[PDB]
Amino acid sequence: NMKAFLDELKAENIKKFLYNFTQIPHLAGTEQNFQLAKQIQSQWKEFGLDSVELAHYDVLLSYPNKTHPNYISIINEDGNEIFNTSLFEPPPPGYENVSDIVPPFSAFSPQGMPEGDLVYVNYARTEDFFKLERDMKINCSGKIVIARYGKVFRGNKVKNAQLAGAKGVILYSDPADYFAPGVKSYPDGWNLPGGGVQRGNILNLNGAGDPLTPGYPANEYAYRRGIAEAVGLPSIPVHPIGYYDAQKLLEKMGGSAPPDSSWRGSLKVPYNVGPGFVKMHIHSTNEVTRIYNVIGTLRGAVEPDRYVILGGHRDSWVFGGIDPQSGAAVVHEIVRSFGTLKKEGWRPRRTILFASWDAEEFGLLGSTEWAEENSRLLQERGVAYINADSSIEGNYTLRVDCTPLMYSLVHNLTKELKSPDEGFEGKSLYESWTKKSPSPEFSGMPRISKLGSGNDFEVFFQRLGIASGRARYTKNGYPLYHSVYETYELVEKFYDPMFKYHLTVAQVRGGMVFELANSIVLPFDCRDYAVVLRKYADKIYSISMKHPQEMKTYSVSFDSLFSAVKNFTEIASKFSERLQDFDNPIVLRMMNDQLMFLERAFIDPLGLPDRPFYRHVIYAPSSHNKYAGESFPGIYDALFDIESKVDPSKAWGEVKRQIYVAAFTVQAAAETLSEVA
Amino acid sequence: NMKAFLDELKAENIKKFLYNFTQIPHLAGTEQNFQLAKQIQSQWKEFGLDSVELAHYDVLLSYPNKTHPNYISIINEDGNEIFNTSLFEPPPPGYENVSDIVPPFSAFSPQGMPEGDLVYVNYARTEDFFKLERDMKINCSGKIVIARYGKVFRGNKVKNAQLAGAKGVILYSDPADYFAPGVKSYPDGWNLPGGGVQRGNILNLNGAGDPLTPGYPANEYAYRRGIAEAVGLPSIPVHPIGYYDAQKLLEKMGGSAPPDSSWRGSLKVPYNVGPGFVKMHIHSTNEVTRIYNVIGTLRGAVEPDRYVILGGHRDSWVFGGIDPQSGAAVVHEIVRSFGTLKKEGWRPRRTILFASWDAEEFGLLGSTEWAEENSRLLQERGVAYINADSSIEGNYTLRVDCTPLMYSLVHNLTKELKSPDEGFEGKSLYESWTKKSPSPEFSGMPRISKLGSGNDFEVFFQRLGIASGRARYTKNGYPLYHSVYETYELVEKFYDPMFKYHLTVAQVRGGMVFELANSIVLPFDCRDYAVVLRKYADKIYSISMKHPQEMKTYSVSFDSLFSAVKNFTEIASKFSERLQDFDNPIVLRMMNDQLMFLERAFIDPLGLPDRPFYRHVIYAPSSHNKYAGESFPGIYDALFDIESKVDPSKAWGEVKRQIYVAAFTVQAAAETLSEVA
Ligand SMILES: *[C@@H]1O[C@H](CO)[C@@H](O[C@@H]2O[C@H](CO)[C@@H](O[C@@H]3O[C@H](CO)[C@@H](O)[C@H](O)[C@@H]3O)[C@H](O)[C@H]2NC(C)=O)[C@H](O)[C@H]1NC(C)=O
Ligand SMILES: *[C@@H]1O[C@H](CO)[C@@H](O[C@@H]2O[C@H](CO)[C@@H](O[C@@H]3O[C@H](CO)[C@@H](O)[C@H](O)[C@@H]3O)[C@H](O)[C@H]2NC(C)=O)[C@H](O)[C@H]1NC(C)=O
Ligand SMILES: *[C@@H]1O[C@H](CO)[C@@H](O[C@@H]2O[C@H](CO)[C@@H](O)[C@H](O)[C@H]2NC(C)=O)[C@H](O)[C@H]1NC(C)=O
Ligand SMILES: *[C@@H]1O[C@H](CO)[C@@H](O[C@@H]2O[C@H](CO)[C@@H](O)[C@H](O)[C@H]2NC(C)=O)[C@H](O)[C@H]1NC(C)=O
Ligand SMILES: *[C@@H]1O[C@H](CO)[C@@H](O[C@@H]2O[C@H](CO)[C@@H](O)[C@H](O)[C@H]2NC(C)=O)[C@H](O)[C@H]1NC(C)=O
Ligand SMILES: *[C@@H]1O[C@H](CO)[C@@H](O[C@@H]2O[C@H](CO)[C@@H](O)[C@H](O)[C@H]2NC(C)=O)[C@H](O)[C@H]1NC(C)=O
Ligand SMILES: *[C@@H]1O[C@H](CO)[C@@H](O)[C@H](O)[C@H]1NC(C)=O
Ligand SMILES: *[C@@H]1O[C@H](CO)[C@@H](O)[C@H](O)[C@H]1NC(C)=O
Ligand SMILES: *[C@@H]1O[C@H](CO)[C@@H](O)[C@H](O)[C@H]1NC(C)=O
Ligand SMILES: *[C@@H]1O[C@H](CO)[C@@H](O)[C@H](O)[C@H]1NC(C)=O
Ligand SMILES: [Ca+2]
Ligand SMILES: [Ca+2]
Ligand SMILES: [Cl-]
Ligand SMILES: [Cl-]
Ligand SMILES: [Zn+2]
Ligand SMILES: [Zn+2]
Ligand SMILES: [Zn+2]
Ligand SMILES: [Zn+2]
Repeated sequence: NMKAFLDELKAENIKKFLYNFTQIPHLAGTEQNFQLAKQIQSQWKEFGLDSVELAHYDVLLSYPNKTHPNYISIINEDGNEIFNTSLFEPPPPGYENVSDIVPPFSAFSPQGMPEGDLVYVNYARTEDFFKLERDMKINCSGKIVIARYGKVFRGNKVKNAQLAGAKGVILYSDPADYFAPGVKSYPDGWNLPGGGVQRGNILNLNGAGDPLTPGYPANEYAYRRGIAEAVGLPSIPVHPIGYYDAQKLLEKMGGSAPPDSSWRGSLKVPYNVGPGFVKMHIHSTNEVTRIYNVIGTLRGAVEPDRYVILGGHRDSWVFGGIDPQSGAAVVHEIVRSFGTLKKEGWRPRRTILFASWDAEEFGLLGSTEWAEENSRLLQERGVAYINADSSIEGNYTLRVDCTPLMYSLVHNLTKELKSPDEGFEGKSLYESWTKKSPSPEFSGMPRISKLGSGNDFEVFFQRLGIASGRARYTKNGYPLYHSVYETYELVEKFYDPMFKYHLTVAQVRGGMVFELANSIVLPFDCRDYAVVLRKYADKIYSISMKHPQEMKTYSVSFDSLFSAVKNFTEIASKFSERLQDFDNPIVLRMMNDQLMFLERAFIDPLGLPDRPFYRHVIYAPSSHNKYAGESFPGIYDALFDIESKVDPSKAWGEVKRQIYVAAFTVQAAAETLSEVA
Repeated sequence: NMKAFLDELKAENIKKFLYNFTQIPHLAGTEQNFQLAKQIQSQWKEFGLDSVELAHYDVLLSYPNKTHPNYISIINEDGNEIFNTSLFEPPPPGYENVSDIVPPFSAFSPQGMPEGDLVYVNYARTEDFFKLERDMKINCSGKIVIARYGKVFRGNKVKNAQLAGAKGVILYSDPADYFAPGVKSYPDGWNLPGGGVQRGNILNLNGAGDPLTPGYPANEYAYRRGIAEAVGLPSIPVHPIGYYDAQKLLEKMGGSAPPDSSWRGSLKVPYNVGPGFVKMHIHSTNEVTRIYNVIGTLRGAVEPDRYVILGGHRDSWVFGGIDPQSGAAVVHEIVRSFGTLKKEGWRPRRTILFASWDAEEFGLLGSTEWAEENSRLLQERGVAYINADSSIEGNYTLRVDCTPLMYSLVHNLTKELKSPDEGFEGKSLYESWTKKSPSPEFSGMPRISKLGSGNDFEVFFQRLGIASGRARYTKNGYPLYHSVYETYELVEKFYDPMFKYHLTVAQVRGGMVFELANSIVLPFDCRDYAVVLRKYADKIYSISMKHPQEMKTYSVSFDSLFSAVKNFTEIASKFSERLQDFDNPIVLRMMNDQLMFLERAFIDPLGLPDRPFYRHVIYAPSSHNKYAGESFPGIYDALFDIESKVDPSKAWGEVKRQIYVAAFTVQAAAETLSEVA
């Protein structure tokens, strides 16, 4: 039983595994990450899994030239290089003989050497570009931003720079965003030093996976596009720097002043938007490189053709002390603990798949390619996907993002768990979590957020429509994210010395997987979807109601969507009444298939407009505001900035079309829960 | 049991129903076709079905103006109208007071009145246009074809006329194709009179359904495209005529002579290709019009969430004596006969749905819109679709088109059936059928053809991947197709006076539905798919091998596809070994779900290139040669006329890409039949 599974999970094992995974870099495509997969594969066999295989793919990765390094430069009238930005970050104490620490870089930047003049675009948001462009008539055709990391995914920032004429992008981490007041820089606290740099890719893949093989696995015989026709590649060069090097670049800045205090950071500098009072040197290659996923299987006893997936990435930028090895060490113990039960002759009712994804930091490629190869199995047999990236990004409370179908599983599960929090000894995890992080949407309940994008759950949820969730410990990003300073020491000393937060996360993830793989009726409550569908309908109605005149002229009705939502509510009601009153494997299967296929019902096979790989009509990143935008993304995007569009009847036509699509889809989902005949 | 079901089917009932359905026209969108649906709905209730509902949709139909009629004209230098083509066909004996016989027309032709000069393009094929264009340097920018009906679907002919610059299309039925030697015209034989005209739509929908709502059901709140953005509408006017009126138009024809005897018909005329030695008058409107499908349900006893569908259209051009009421009368008796068993307390193991589709003659709209609304139910619960259009187009033997998954069901089923043929009394239907129509592909077995397109099975098979078949009696089209002369009398006197062919077809369709709805293991044999996948791979390899040089230069390998096919063969083998050795409802369900989802595995969610609604990678009409082209249509189309392409490496790149897509898909389908964990 469940208590058995949980009591076998130990914090010391997690510590032991974390240390084991974090002593060298495990960058996607390198021999070191191959050896770590081989090790995971042995260990998962030893732990008891029925099978453990490597699944490999040949995907487009990106690396800096080991002999013509990347850097930015200040240049005078006569073309001399005054300031040079750092080539490496200062390694942390005791890691000076680290072999193969890849230097800071923006994965997938084209090579270039553009000269030109700075322009500070704040966070390089849509909002921020509407500030320069719309109000202050600033124009960047030929100019170079400079932008601070934060708020939005970094690929949107480069996309936004592209759209707006820019010819280079410089990315830096400002202390306002990544320097917690009152705590010391690493190694003496958990803050970002001035020499630290956030790595990361700057792709805009919109769920496509490997840029060369959209739709199909990058296997041994795959036909690859040319780099010219590739999906999501930037056209302008990009490089990240720490705040010491950004000081130098930003201090001599002139032109217009900042519009307000929200456009100024905490460096002792004017934060002058420019233009004028820079030369980039990049040099990174793209190359097809083999990646390795590890897939463990624990065959179910009664329903072996029904899959519950616990999955997380293994690849790191450098040591990945938090991101992802704090997740992977939790997955390792969970596997050990399941295999322990298995060894005592137990099996789960459904099959559990365990995955160690590769090349996640390069655009979710391991998970995506694997899903593309097995989409047929996943879509007819996939019960649920629990992600397992970073277990901690803080030590305050639990963060859960999941489909509404899993709200009660998560509420119930955490009432049976002991809080690890200071001043909540004896109290439950439900208790601490809901005291520390209450629901804004009412009432005496914890906040659970929407699943968005940008981790490995993406392909499962947003393309395939498999019910997904994630859980981790969070703050009230985290400063050392994607720098060399992200180490085991960072976690043992400053984040979780007992490893009690790690263990709590393991119990939430492990217990979710347990409940999903073992409970006789799937632990989904479709009435929860009904409740949020109403909220989301109200929300989107409100955004439209900021244009009352246009709604009258073009006859923009939301009646169909509210009608669909009401029907969903009634049918889901009648359906849960039936789920309680019934005995008989076939009736059981049928009702579970209905529960399982419900999330699937929200997938439109045509996808969203210009994003064929985002097929979920309810959730699914907005094309503009990515995780930051709203649900019913098709309607939200049709409405976004609609007052600016040239042909209003055409633009309002498309709002109506998206109302239709959403209403139809909600009604169709509902009807999967009607009696079957 | 089955013999019970079959013995209850009676020929007299079929006769009785056919007469009942054929006394007035039942054109899509008219009150008469509404009343016929209401009647079917009552009767299906009376017969015993658990439910029978109307499902309606508002779709784009097309009608001639009842007061400004359509016609073609010959015109002199001074603009006078010498020859006028007929306004109606001469009604058959006893039907002179037929109310609301719609006159001959080409459904969905735009209105126009173009003047210009004839050009005879034979059957207006791709092949035939390569004759004029490539060899004889004939050029039609501004000219009017004239073309004979035959060989290809009539919409391809108008598409081909469009592509080639033409400004009108005239369609006529030549006696060479529609006049069987030695038999008299209707009413004294079954031949086409000179006054008879083939109606039909000329859409190129490529599976889209309602031209205004591609992807989504045309329901009460649907957003409709503008006619300008509509899918598959022709741009040039089109009108059909009988051969008496075509004589007049073709006799004064000059310019170049016919290239051979395959370009000349059997009218006493030169068959001069033109140009020169005509004015069209059209006038038809398009309008959104309500259609009504009738859906009957016979709830299954053990697996009510698994659907077997028997479906056929009800709408006719005029009386529909063969097309479709000879099908629908068979469906009616089948339903009666199932409901009879039901009334004696029996139920099928799986649910059976019975459908009377509407607006099929207007581009498969009833079936398609219904499938678009219920795609989610169909794709997870759909076992099989048996079509039920025209039961007879001849009286020689059985024609069966079906997925390879149904070969053995059909072989087995016909060995248990009595042949209705002259000189085969006592012998089985398998016996007559295979003597009369042997397999070319070896050996002592009957020919079974590929399912193509152009009837209501299309959306189920080609878009949704639901295993489908059809069966009918055929000749060694049929002359009166889509004319007013297609009557009950045509069938009772000349085609099937006993109604013994009708009854044989009812037993084949009914017994297929019976076996599929009742057998404990689904009656699919996946090894049959393995066999034809090899044939299809060999075939497509051969077409490519006509370009050996280019295969060397661009490294065009079919290794991946043969490898995929071999794996399919091995896995399907191992899978049938398991299907025989096993006991336990859950294991039964699982193995059936594997069998059921196998056809589904051949669906690519991205569709074929520029045809998003044809998603089956194996079958599925070619973009060029439609039912006439080959399997692996994506590869076939990439290769078609490839020597003419401007950029050979780009064109050969796309052949390779389609090899990849096909190989991947075959491998992925196979793997659904591997052990599940
Ligand atoms: C939510 O569920 C209800 C069913 O409880 C759906 O109501 C349906 O609404 C349409 C009108 O929007 C009705 O259409 C009407 O059909 C009659 C013939 O039946 C026709 O003569 C009228 O002109 C009209 O077109 C439909 O029958 C009605 N069904 C009911 C009330 O039982 C509603 O559409 C559902 N919402 C969505 C978004 O699907
Ligand atoms: C049909 O099934 C067979 C399996 O029986 C598939 O064979 C597989 O073929 C590829 C090469 O095309 C092998 O890849 C190799 O992997 C090794 C590591 O395992 C690597 O070091 C090599 O460089 C190479 O990339 C694969 O392992 C092999 N599996 C076998 C023989 O067991 C074949 O691909 C299937 N056909 C299709 C179209 O899927
Ligand atoms: C992480 O732990 C594993 C195993 O617990 C270590 O791998 C083993 O190392 C010993 C000593 O070299 C060998 O006997 C085995 O060959 C290894 N087993 C494997 C690879 O599965 C591994 O070295 C540890 N890593 C670190 C850096 O401490
Ligand atoms: C979470 O727990 C609640 C309360 O225990 C469960 O809801 C009850 O479920 C039982 C068992 O089927 C019913 O008999 C009760 O009537 C339910 N009570 C309420 C308040 O609804 C709920 O099923 C659990 N959710 C899960 C496991 O998904
Ligand atoms: C086809 O058969 C049906 C019923 O067997 C006939 O419909 C019935 O006609 C009688 C006489 O008008 C009425 O009592 C009923 O109202 C009808 N029932 C219905 C519509 O379900 C129908 O008229 C026949 N059609 C023809 C042309 O013979
Ligand atoms: C069609 O009939 C053949 C021959 O009767 C069936 O094949 C046999 O099926 C039985 C029953 O499971 C097996 O024990 C035999 O070994 C099979 N014989 C052969 C020659 O394969 C076949 O299953 C039937 N096909 C259907 C109903 O789909
Ligand atoms: C920056 O790098 C270049 C290339 O090595 C060099 O010429 C230049 O002087 C450098 N600047 C400094 C301060 O070293
Ligand atoms: C861990 O816990 C203490 C308790 O408040 C807190 O002060 C400290 O900020 C936490 N560490 C991190 C990295 O957030
Ligand atoms: C053809 O129809 C037009 C329109 O009614 C008429 O003017 C013309 O003379 C007709 N030709 C004949 C032969 O009646
Ligand atoms: C029906 O049967 C006879 C037998 O050969 C044949 O001569 C006649 O052509 C058939 N009728 C039709 C319409 O094919
Ligand atoms: Ca791919
Ligand atoms: Ca439609
Ligand atoms: Cl996570
Ligand atoms: Cl048919
Ligand atoms: Zn991560
Ligand atoms: Zn990361
Ligand atoms: Zn028909
Ligand atoms: Zn027809």
